[PDB]
Amino acid sequence: THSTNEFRGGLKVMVDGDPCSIIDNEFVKPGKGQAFNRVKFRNLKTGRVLERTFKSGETLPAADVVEVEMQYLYNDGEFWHFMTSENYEQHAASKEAVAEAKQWLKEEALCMVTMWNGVPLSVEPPNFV
Repeated sequence: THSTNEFRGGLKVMVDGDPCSIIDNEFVKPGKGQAFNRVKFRNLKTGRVLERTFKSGETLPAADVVEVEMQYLYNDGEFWHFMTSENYEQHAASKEAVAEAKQWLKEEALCMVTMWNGVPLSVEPPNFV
């Protein structure tokens, strides 16, 4: 759904089956060679960075992913719980899913939540509280 010209920071695309967000994109022409794009991704699943090139033709599928704010409520040790701070819709996350999130949880803190396919991936607090 998306093509190399459109590439840019924050754009969310599907890369090797993984949800990703573009950190930075650089167009380059080698003298003597084919032109192409040097792209860096944040892989929202593994949190890891990765870097890849594309010739001018190539595309990637759009990924539906968005960051919503919710307040952390509680944890059962398995899932962690939130609700949108907009209409108060409740959502829960997998243990791993929250990831590094765990040690920063203050009940009633309002966080930002990375969400793919109506299901949550990553959790980013208000920096420090």
